[PDB]
Amino acid sequence: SGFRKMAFPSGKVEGCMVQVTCGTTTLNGLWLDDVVYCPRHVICTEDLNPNYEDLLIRKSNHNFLVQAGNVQLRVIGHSMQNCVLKLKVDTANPKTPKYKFVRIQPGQTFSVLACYNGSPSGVYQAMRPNFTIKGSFLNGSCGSVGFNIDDCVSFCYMHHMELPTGVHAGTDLEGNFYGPFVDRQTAQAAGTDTTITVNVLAWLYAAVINGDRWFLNTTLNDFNLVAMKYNYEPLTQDHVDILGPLSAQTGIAVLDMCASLKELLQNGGRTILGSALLEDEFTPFDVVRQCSGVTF
Amino acid sequence: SGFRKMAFPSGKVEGCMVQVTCGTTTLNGLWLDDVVYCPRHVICTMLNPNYEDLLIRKSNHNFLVQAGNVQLRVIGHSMQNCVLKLKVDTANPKTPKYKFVRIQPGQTFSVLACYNGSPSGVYQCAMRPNFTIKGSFLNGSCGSVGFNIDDCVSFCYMHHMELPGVHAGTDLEGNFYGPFVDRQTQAAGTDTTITVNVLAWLYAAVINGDRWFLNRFTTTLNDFNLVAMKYNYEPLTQDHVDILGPLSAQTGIAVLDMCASLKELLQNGMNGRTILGSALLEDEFTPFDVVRQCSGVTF
Ligand SMILES: *C(=O)c1ncc(Br)cc1OCc1ccc(Cl)c(Br)c1
Ligand SMILES: *C(=O)c1ncc(Br)cc1OCc1ccc(Cl)c(Br)c1
Repeated sequence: SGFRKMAFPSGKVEGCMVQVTCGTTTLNGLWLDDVVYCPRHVICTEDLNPNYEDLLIRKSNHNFLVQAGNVQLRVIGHSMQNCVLKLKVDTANPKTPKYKFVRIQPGQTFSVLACYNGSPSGVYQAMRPNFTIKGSFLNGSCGSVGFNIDDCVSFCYMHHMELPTGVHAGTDLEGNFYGPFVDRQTAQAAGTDTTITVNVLAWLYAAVINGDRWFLNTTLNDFNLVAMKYNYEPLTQDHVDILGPLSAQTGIAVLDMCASLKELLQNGGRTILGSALLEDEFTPFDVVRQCSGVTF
Repeated sequence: SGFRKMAFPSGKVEGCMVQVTCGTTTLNGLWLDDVVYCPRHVICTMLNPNYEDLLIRKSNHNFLVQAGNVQLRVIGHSMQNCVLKLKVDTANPKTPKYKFVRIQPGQTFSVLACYNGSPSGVYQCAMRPNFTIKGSFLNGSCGSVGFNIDDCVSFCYMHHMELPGVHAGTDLEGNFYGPFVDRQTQAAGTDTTITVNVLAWLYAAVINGDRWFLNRFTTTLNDFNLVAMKYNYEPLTQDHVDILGPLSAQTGIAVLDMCASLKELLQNGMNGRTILGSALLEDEFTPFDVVRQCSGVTF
C-alpha cells in the first residue's frame, strides 16, 4: 500500500551517460551503439544568437573530447540533426540497452536521470501542457535525458536549457524542441500552463485504491465548463476511455470521478494521499503500474 | 533551478537484487559477495511464528535463489536477528563497494522497490520519528532495500511488513527500526514532524526564490521548542542548528530567524499560499539533501 512519486530504475541509462567537451563548454551526452547524442549548444562559446551551421563548420572531430568514465572515445564523424549533435565514435557502447527514441505527448510522464560531467546525481519522475517541465536542473545538467522503460528504454527527452522563469525545456532524441523554444539564450515565452485533467482523475483513483475516499459523492460537457474556469485541460472521450481500467478496478464510473473533481475545484483543508493540492503528474498508466507493481 | 524529491541513481543496487523462494513464499534478496540477505519470514507458511523451530525443518536445497536467469547454489544458511543469511557458491560479480548502516530517525534514503527480484521503481523516503516509513510496497516487495550512495553504497533498510498502512523493517543486520516484530498482529509511536528537515526545506525554498514566508521576528531555541512541542514537531537541538550552518551562511539567514518564520507558519497556517509548489510543510529533505541537490553532488 501507499503511493509515491516513483521513477523508473535508472541503471540502464547510467551506463549510457558520458561527458562531452568542446572548448571550455562541457555537458552530458548519451552514448548508444557507436553514436553520442548531446545538445548542439556544446559548440557555443558569447554566442545569444548562435548561427549553428556556421559554428559547426569551424569545428573538427579533434575539438570533441568525449569521456566515458575514465576512458576517452575517438570521434570519427559528426553531424547535426535539428538541435542535437550526433558524434560517431569508434567503439559501440557495450552497455547499450534495447532502446527506442520517442516523442511524448503533453501530460505524459517520464523519469529524469539528472547528470553532471557525465555522472549521475539523482533520478525523479510530467511534460506540462505548455511543453515545459518542472524539474531540478543546475548549470551542467544539459544533456541529461528523460525516459520510460517497457526491458527496453524509450528515450523521450534531452534537457537543453533553464528558462528565466525557473522551468526547463528540451528536445526529443531527434533534436526537435518540445514547445516553441529555440536554443538561444534569450527571453522566451512559455504558454499559459494548464492542469492535466486526466492525470488528476487518475490520482483520485489511486487515492480511492489506497483507502482515501472522502471526496466521493455531472456530465462531460458540464465538467469541461467548470474545468475551463479553473484552468484545467478539457477532458475528452479518449481521456475517459484511458481511465476505463481504473474505473473497472474501483467500481467508480469515470463521470462520477469527474463529479467528485467538480466539487473539489469549487470548494477546496483535508489532504488526499497526504497532499493538500491536486496532483497532476501521475498518468493512468503510472497509477496502474505502481498499484499492480509492474517490474522490469 | 527547481527542487524535486530526488532519489539516488539505482544501478549499483539493481545488480544486487535477487529472488528468493522457500516453499510457497517468494520475495527479494540482497546479494553482496557470496551472501544473499533477505527477510526471515521467507520461511513462514505467521500470526505467531516460532522462527528457530521453523528454521530447523529447512535445509540448504529448500532455498531457491535466482539472479536474473541464473540459479545460485546455496551452501549455507543462518538467521541473524530478523534477516536470513544465505551463503552461495558464487560471489556477485556486480557487488559494489558497500557498508551496512543503521540510520537515525528523520534521515533520508532511496528505496528500490522490487518484485520477484526485479526492480519496479525508485523513490526517496525518510525514516519517520516513530521509525515507520510511508512507502509504496505491494505484496511481494519484502526484501527491497533502502540505501544512500557516497561510489560506495551504504545500505540502511530492508522492507519487512505493512502495518494495518505504513511500513516497517530492519537494518541489514536484521534489527528492526522501532519496536516492531515479524508477526502479523502492533502500535506505532506518535509521528512527529522532523523539524530540522522542515527548516532545511525552507532554506531550499529561499534559495529557489520563494521568500514570502520570511518574517520580521526572531526567537530563541527554547521559545521555538515550546511551539514545536505544541504542534507535534521534533525538538530542535544545537546539533540541528550546527547542521543548518552551511544553509544559513549561503542564504544569509540566521537559523533562529528561520525558526521564527517557521513559528509563524505553525501558528498562523499558510493561508492557501504555497512554498516550492507545496501547500504543506515538507520534512523529507535533510540539510544534506538540500545541499547535495542545490550544488549538484554526483556519484
Ligand atoms: C545546460 O544545462 C549546460 N550544461 C553544461 C554547460 Br558547460 C552549460 C550549460 O548551459 C549552457 C546553455 C546554453 C544555451 C542555453 Cl539556451 C542554456 Br538555457 C544553457
Ligand atoms: C512482503 O513483502 C512479502 N512479500 C512476498 C511474500 Br510471498 C510475502 C510477503 O509478506 C508476507 C508477510 C510476512 C510477514 C509479515 Cl510480518 C508481513 Br506484512 C507479510
